[PDB]
Amino acid sequence: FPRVKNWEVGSITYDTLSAQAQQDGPCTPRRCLGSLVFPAPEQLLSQARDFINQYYSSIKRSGSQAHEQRLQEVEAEVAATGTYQLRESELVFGAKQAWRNAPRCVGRIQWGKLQVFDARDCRSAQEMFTYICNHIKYATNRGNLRSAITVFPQRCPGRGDFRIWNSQLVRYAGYRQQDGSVRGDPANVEITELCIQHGWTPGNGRFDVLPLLLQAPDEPPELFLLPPELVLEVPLEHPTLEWFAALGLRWYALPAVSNMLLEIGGLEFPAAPFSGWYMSTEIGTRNLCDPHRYNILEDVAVCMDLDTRTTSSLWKDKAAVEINVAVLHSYQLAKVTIVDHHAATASFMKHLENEQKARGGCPADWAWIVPPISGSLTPVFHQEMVNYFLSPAFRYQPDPW
Amino acid sequence: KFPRVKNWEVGSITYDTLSAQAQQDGPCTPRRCLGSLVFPPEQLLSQARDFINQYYSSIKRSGSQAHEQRLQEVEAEVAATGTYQLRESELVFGAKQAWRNAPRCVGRIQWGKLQVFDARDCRSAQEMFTYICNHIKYATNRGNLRSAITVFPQRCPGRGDFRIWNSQLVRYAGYRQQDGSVRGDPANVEITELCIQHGWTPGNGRFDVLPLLLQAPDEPPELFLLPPELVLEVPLEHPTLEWFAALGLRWYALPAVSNMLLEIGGLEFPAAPFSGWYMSTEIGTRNLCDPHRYNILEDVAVCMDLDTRTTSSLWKDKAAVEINVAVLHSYQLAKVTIVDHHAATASFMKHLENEQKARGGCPADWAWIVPPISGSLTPVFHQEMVNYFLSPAFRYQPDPW
Ligand code: HEM
Ligand code: HEM
Ligand SMILES: Cc1cc(N)nc(CCCN2CCC(F)(F)CC2)c1
Ligand SMILES: Cc1cc(N)nc(CCCN2CCC(F)(F)CC2)c1
Ligand SMILES: C[C@H](O)[C@H](O)[C@H]1CNc2nc(N)[nH]c(=O)c2N1
Ligand SMILES: C[C@H](O)[C@H](O)[C@H]1CNc2nc(N)[nH]c(=O)c2N1
Ligand SMILES: [Cl-]
Ligand SMILES: [Cl-]
Ligand SMILES: [Gd]
Ligand SMILES: [Gd]
Ligand SMILES: [Gd]
Ligand SMILES: [Zn+2]
Repeated sequence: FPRVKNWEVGSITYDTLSAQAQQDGPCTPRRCLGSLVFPAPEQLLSQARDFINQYYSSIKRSGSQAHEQRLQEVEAEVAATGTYQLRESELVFGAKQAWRNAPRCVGRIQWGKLQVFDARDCRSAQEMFTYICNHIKYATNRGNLRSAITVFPQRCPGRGDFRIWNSQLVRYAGYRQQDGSVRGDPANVEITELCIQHGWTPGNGRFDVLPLLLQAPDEPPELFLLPPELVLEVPLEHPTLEWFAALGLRWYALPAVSNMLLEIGGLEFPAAPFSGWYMSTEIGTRNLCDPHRYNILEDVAVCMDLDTRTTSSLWKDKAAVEINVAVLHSYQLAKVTIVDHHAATASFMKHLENEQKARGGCPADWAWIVPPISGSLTPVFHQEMVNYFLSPAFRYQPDPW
Repeated sequence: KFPRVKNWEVGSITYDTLSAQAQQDGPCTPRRCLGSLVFPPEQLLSQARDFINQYYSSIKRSGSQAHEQRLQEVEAEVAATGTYQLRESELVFGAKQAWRNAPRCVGRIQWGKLQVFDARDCRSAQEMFTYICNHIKYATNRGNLRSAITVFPQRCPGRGDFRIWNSQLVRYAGYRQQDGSVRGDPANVEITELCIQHGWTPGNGRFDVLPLLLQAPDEPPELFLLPPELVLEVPLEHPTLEWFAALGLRWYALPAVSNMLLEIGGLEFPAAPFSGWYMSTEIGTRNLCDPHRYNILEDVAVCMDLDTRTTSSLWKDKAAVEINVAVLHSYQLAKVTIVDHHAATASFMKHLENEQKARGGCPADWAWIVPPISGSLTPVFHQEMVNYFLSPAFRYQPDPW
């Protein structure tokens, strides 16, 4: 069992949970690939058997009558149909475990507080849209954000998948330009071209909210415009730099990942969007300052009168700190939930302590947990971590096009 | 079987073919990644053949007379004596290769410019001290720092080893109190207690340079006071915060690592101190701001009148940036070589590109190359990396007690 040290306090623990890691990751004793972003009834049964045992452990009925009955039931359903169906409470527990098991999420202190919307009876792309609008409405909640997931029908033999082609429910268009550049968010060029190709009349702003491309089984995707009043946004201003409002910057309130696959007990839900609330560095450091995103860093530094001709002036660091200040201030002013990287990493440390007690460890991807500014100023920098895959899980999947 | 490696800022793809050589298998398995953990008889001929083969390929002289001749002599020496001695140029070439192979070193663009002092004919702690003293004054060079390594005698069976008991040649004292807490550097409270225990009269200050504990084989160590005119230090002041000088902070000029074991061609040199120059985050972010180091962060924030009452004022980030500015400014005004983390990481990206052509890859430890502040503002953050062990190498080793 791996020995794990916290270097700020000196404390030492052993990750016994890691020995139960089912699926394999990309590293070998030859080489570590930790920094890479993207590294049969019999196997369905054993996956399902393990999830069911997990579920009956959580409700304190391990080995009970109801426990054996459900195993027997699942094997009989897989025999007669090649698949099986989750009970509603198994689905709720499975969605919470998937979040709990997500190594790259620093927000997991919250994992038990998750609203699960059961959309498995969903019948079309049009009904899919209504479920999604209600998800956004519930989760936004006028700025007091609530964590939620909506679960659409599972992958099953004989029919195609429900898919949300958008990587998030709320995304800004990215328009390739006259002179080869991008207007808007360069991360979203591909889906933007798909929306236009599928009938959308583009705008030409930098913060144009994209429509949804929704795929019902064995159907082309269908375009759905989001109602403007369902998309809460936050104009960005700085508490002391008044010229900052003149940049015209904005971000949206709700982070809602919609392109990941939810796997529970061998069943696969390729459409199961989920949302929480932002950590300020995602917006201020990554989305605004990444050279391949909005890339505003030098424009802000010039405005601040910083000496941008030498790196040793630390102009990049100084400009990025004020951009993050502006994000926090703007979301607090608008009364939209947001967490700063110090509060979030501090709460993640409590999660590791709760999880060491509860499960004997906790899967964590160090490079993703440590924030992209001020890393060693946060307690997670000084914490060794063990990264591995547990199921139930959120998995990546290829884009449907 | 050749890891695909992407850079996310540009979109470029490379393949690390060099990874196919990895010797000392690392800590990761397909089941769990341990990339974030700090510290995770005639086999000698195998590593000797391989190193000699390395040497001759690097001089474009493989498979030609001088190559075969050197192969037989190492055979004859190990057959007769059970070990072998390295030719001068081989020792020079191996020291540079060990630097070049260090996955945690961001400064390897400099790997080809290294001064090797051959101290293999040494005997006793008095000879070490004059060797170490020659290194220090050469490397310091009145602040125009020059990378250097001094190679003390190799290890042989039956007889003890040369060891420098200090982790660095310049370290500051750490003294406990009437209450456990430490005045000075808490990273060195152990070796401070050993220095006091071995006859040294401790100071009171927060920046007292410790004496050296040098150990010749099979003999107890001996304390050595370092010549004060040879320990070049830099008082810390800020360009515009006139009170920063009053905090009385200093750091020394020469980062000289004296606890790592140099290993070339199966031979092991437990005393081989190497040095270069500091990246400024090492001093200003880790040494001065780490909670378990000098921990000065809040004291600077109080002086800057920052609001330490809520983490979302980003007061830690602001004070950290200004501490780093003061380090760069102070070293520049003292005319002592230093490199900021933007300049350093940009040169490392160049080093990666050089090494892709020269060797088809580069072992790099992402969590150690990315700087501890402003990580995603530097290019290395957006570069996927592959970590693995090549030989020759610098390796960690147990404390000599
Ligand atoms: C409640 C507030 C939450 C916070 C503050 C938070 C925080 C974060 C952050 C900072 C990341 C890294 C994202 C990136 O750099 O792209 C992340 C990733 C992730 N989060 Fe959370 N999260 C929250 C809610 C949730 C919820 C409700 C779920 C699922 C039910 C979830 C599941 C995940 C997953 C699967 C990832 C991995 C994304 C990827 O690998 O690309 N999170 N989270
Ligand atoms: C000349 C300029 C140099 C710069 C800017 C530089 C920079 C760095 C930095 C920032 C680290 C991280 C260490 C830490 O965070 O504690 C490091 C590690 C390391 N460097 Fe370099 N270094 C330089 C010279 C050298 C030289 C001359 C050697 C050997 C001949 C070397 C070998 C190593 C090794 C073995 C490590 C790993 C240290 C450890 O694991 O604690 N470096 N370097
Ligand atoms: C729920 C949630 C909360 C939060 N605060 N932040 C996020 C950002 C996730 C971004 N992540 C990028 C890669 C991907 F697209 F593949 C999957 C999503 C999500
Ligand atoms: C050569 C060099 C250059 C540089 N710029 N910085 C360093 C810092 C290395 C610090 N490292 C700490 C852990 C250890 F003690 F084990 C070994 C030394 C070294
Ligand atoms: C290549 C590198 O792994 C990549 O840039 C990662 C690093 N860590 C990250 N961490 C988070 N939270 N989000 C990210 O997108 C990334 N990107
Ligand atoms: C636990 C974690 O691996 C540890 O704090 C590491 C992270 N990255 C680092 N990177 C460098 N350069 N130096 C360090 O000491 C560390 N510490
Ligand atoms: Cl985002
Ligand atoms: Cl140091
Ligand atoms: Gd102002
Ligand atoms: Gd402008
Ligand atoms: Gd004052
Ligand atoms: Zn690994």
